[PDB]
Amino acid sequence: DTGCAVSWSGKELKCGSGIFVIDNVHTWTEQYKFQPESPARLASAILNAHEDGVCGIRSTTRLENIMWKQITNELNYVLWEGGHDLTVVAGDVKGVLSKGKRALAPPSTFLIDGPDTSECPNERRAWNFLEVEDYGFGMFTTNIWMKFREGSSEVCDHRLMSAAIKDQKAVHADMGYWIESSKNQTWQIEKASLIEVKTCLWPKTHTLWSNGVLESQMLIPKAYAGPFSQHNYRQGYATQTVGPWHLGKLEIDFGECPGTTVTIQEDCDHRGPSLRTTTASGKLVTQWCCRSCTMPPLRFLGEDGCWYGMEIRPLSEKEENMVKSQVSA
Amino acid sequence: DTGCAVSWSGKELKCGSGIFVIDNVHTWTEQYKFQPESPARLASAILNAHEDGVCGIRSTTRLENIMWKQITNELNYVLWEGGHDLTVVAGDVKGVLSKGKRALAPPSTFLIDGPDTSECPNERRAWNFLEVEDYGFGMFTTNIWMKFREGSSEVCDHRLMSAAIKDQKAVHADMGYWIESSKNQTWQIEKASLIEVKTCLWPKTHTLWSNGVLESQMLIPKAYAGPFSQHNYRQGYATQTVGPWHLGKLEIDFGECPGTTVTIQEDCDHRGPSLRTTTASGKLVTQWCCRSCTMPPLRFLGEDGCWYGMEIRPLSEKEENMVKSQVSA
Amino acid sequence: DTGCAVSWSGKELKCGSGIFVIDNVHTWTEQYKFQPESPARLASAILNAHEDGVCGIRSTTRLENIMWKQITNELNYVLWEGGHDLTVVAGDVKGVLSKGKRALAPPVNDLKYSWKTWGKAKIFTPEAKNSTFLIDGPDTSECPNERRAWNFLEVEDYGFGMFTTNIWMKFREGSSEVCDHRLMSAAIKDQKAVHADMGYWIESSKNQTWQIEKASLIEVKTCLWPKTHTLWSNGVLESQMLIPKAYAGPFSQHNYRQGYATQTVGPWHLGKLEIDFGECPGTTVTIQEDCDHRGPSLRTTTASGKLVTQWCCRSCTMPPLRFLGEDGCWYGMEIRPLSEKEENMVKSQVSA
Amino acid sequence: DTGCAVSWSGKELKCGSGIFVIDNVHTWTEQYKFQPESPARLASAILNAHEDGVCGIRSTTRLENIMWKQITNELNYVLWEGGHDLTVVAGDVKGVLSKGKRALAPPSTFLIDGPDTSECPNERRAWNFLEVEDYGFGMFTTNIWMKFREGSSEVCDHRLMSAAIKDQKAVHADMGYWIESSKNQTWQIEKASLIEVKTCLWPKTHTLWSNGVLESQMLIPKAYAGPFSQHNYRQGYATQTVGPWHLGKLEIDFGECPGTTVTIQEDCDHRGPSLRTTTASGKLVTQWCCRSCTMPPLRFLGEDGCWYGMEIRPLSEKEENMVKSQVSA
Repeated sequence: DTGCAVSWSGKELKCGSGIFVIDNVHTWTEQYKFQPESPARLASAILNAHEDGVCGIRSTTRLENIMWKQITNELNYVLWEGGHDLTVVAGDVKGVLSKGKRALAPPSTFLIDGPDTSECPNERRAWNFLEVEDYGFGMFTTNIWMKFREGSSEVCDHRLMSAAIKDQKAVHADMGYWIESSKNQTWQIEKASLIEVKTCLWPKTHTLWSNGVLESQMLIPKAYAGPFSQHNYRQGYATQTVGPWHLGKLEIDFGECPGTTVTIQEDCDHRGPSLRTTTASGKLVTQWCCRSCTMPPLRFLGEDGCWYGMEIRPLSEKEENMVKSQVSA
Repeated sequence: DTGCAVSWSGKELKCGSGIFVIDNVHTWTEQYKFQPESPARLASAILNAHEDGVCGIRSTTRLENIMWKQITNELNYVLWEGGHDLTVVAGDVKGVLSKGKRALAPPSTFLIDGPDTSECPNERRAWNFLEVEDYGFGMFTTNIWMKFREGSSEVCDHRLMSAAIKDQKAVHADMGYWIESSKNQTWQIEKASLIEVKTCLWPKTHTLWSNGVLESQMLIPKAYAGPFSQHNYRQGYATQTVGPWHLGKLEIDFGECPGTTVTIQEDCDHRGPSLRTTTASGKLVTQWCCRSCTMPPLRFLGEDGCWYGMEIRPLSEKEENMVKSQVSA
Repeated sequence: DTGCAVSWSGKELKCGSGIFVIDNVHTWTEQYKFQPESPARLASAILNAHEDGVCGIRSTTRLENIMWKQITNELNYVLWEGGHDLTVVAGDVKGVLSKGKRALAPPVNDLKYSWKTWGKAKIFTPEAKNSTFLIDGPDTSECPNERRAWNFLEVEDYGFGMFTTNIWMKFREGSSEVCDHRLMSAAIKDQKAVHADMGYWIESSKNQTWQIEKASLIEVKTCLWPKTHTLWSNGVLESQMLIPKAYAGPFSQHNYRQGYATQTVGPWHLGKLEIDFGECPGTTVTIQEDCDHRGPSLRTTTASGKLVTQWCCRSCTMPPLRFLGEDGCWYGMEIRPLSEKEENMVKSQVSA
Repeated sequence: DTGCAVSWSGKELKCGSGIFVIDNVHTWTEQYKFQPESPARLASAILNAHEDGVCGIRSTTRLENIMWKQITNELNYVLWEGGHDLTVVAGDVKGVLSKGKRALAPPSTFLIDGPDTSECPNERRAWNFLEVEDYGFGMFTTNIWMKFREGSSEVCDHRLMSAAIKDQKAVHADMGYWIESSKNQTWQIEKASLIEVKTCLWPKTHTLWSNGVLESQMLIPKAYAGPFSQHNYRQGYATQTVGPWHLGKLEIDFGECPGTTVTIQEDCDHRGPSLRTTTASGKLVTQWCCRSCTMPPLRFLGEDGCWYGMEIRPLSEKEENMVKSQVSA
């Protein structure tokens, strides 16, 4: 990586060569774009899946849904000019990028993404069947060429991932993940910006300090592409398995949501699904408590409000008439 | 940080904010002038440790040898001002930075560094009792402040280390280490640029893919501050315990020494100590073979000549009239 | 700010911190998420303004129209739940963003609404009623611009992003005719200057003199450019500003071109514009002493469909001024036809 | 200028083309390669000026003084090679870069800079006769080409300065000036970094808000290359014509120097020359009083001490036994 960067304290310009790990979620200008391989190959793969009995596909990344939406008309043209009665419908991403149990091999209605339905579940939908072939060119926005995978795997594509550590600051980056960490008497996670919630597994070749990791202590659960590292850990908290993951984009941070107070009281209820501060009628709950936390509290900053972690419980409301996370069990 | 990665061939510019790992080994332009916390505190430390049986100290990094050489005169002046009979001589480090067995807890001739002697063995010498507390400012020189450690540990200081991975390239950087990994159908080490040979342990908080690692497969042994990971690995080889580590400055790369050939055969003996291509007489050995290595063979590039790994043994020349590795087997 | 630039013609990367002014030619965003002060405060202000005789509002920029189109449904829901006979209709922008002569003063004793923020509630389109509160749209007679509010909001905090951008607005303390400065900029370095904005990008350069070079307008505002964000703002004559101050042209001497005066009756009725200096295809412009005086700006192609090729000028300087719109080519206020009168031609709809 | 930049959050990555105003005062550049017209032309112009009656020159900027010091030896050599009895002597600047009343037209001692004496009256020296032609680079070979002016001008050269404003932060930049302004309920100056004190005039083509400006309200006077702007203003202060401008390198900031307090009260003496906090002996005065200023007070942070503005007078000690500004009233 030829080039160099200035420090965060104004002017400490170190210049040389090495490996650069750069934030991608917090950008105004798009920096990466997905490009398919050929309209002819994708149409043949879709027809082969239709013969096999595949209803549709489930996008793995929010940058892949755009790529699938951008070629729907061309796929429809190719399918129509073949004597085949088939229609490809491009949906939109809403909630968790759920995983299917099917894949697409290299060469009615075919529904792509879309809201979860019962006519054809994710049981027979194709998921995680693209691999990065190489990187293209472009002054500011570089494009990425995709290819069909050889087989099937639950591990995310490792050609789009990063991980770095320097002095007392680590990071586990991705195209839609940015998980930070720091050291203050302990190595623990401090913030995590997510523009999506995927499901494939984080590979262990791109993780820092991935030994002795206990699966029940990972703040971002392994089922939601959380790194299998000890930097993915916060003291006093366990895995947030029933958090507000249905929101889609999240902003994990440590602090207090505006207008509320959290106190450590042993006379508190056990862990349960994450609750929103504002009631469904707009009323705010301003008194919360938790058993054995570590201040400051853990909050998720979604689009519809500020949530709390799985261990913090209210003291003002009965929790019967409060909106909770939609993650089932 | 904040900076850009450029590609002069073509047009590319990847800017943003994140973590940037820069090659600090290939600098050849600056020497940091270390400044301890208190000259009176240090003199008290050596004076207190003198009666405890500590004959001297041994450096852990090639940078603190410089500060000891710089401040030995001021230490002697302070000792003279204190009206005490003690003399301190700052020697030079040549070869492996040996490991002591004592420590200077905070409050004849006291030998700092230098060659091993029977009257002052390293088993009565202190080792690894300073740590970096803060960083300085400046381009010509940076003031690195060092303070006494609270406890005693065999792990190297983590405030100077870093590690990164992106796409298909990894690196385990340091102030005197530069290990690079790359993926070609498998992750394996490809080159290393060591300007020193330490003895402390690489921290597991700064390693990538440190799960399921066997000590009998690390190309750079953990006794010489080799990262405890699976990127530090090469197919067909094992731990290079008896390699040419006494040279000090090293250069690990895979290839052929000029005018030599290595062939796959079952007619050679087992692995042994590292050997030079050129003999004590001055001639050059051309016929080499390995039992189960992989081409290109492991090659060490020191000041004296071009060495081989432990698994490459000569086929024509006799091992009894050539120089072996001075490290104990 | 922090960041740095590359010079392809050669090798150099000067990298540091300062103030960086960048255009919007490489940036795109999908969704805006506006957030005015409160659903109950804004609805109360609108109701009071309607009771005072203000029968509508008129947008001051192009983001304001998007905001109103987005929040109209919740405004209607609040007004219906309050049991008041009033419906809000949000229209489009066609041409110049005209200016009204009223304002919404901050209310007292606002309406009753449980939520304190926009969009985080379930609503529905209640009904239509006999009284309307028009927001923008085509100009009519029942709501002239004299009884329409204008320029009564200003942003306070904002955040941009690739997928979602957030902007917070608030009521203005008083009434003013000056555009909001919290999203515009201006810079100069060496022999190049720029007067940027969210919809304006004016470039000036030096070649023996300082004069305007090219301007790209995606909107035609009407508020004044603040003088705190203006370079070389001393000794400027209002009759020499190429982009008149009535259309948010900076009160600068960089906003100037030799041989031309203010273009009052230019083709501003188009909205999107691209001012540049050159010759439109298939036409030739000369300088003569017997040409006609300046008048309404004209188009190269007549209404029938055929173009004219002989144009002349009296006192301008080559290359001629040129307006590039969706309709076609429009010459400057000084270039006049020679081989065909302006009669068989379409002229600027701006009133003269 | 094509490039990409972030904001003061680390977010909102915008890549594109525009105008980039970058801090050049705090650049830590140590190598400069100035290229004047020609050794044959400068010597001829100097000889003609000396024949006309000029006895020396006065540098307009620090870089010009560096250039003259670098090229003085070659100028002397080329002047001697032609058989002319003249020697060029290059000195160093101390304080304000004073201005001369002559110029060099295109084609026994000749002093450059240095102290002030009767050998060369300040009205018999050349000043502001060179202008920039081409620009330099960005790693270590910044090469600026100079060229003779056509006529005599007292305005600073515009090829090297800039100015920018964005939201609520402005800046007036140069190679030796860095003046910052901000909006906190009103537009007023915030801080200024001055590594030199010039005497030419800031051109009004590179000035923001240069209308309705009253000459007596500019914090940095018009005679010291202060911008003719309304951003160059502080509420409660007037022109600092008799400030500590004789220091040279300076740092204008608002606050209280350590160990002193300022209180606004109606009883106080009128304005006057600026004076240091500490007296000649070394006693630090602790009590000061304004008359109509606004807190925090204006202070100049020089290389010898912390000064105050013309409005902050001392009350606990007479000004007779204190060091005052050396600039003539």
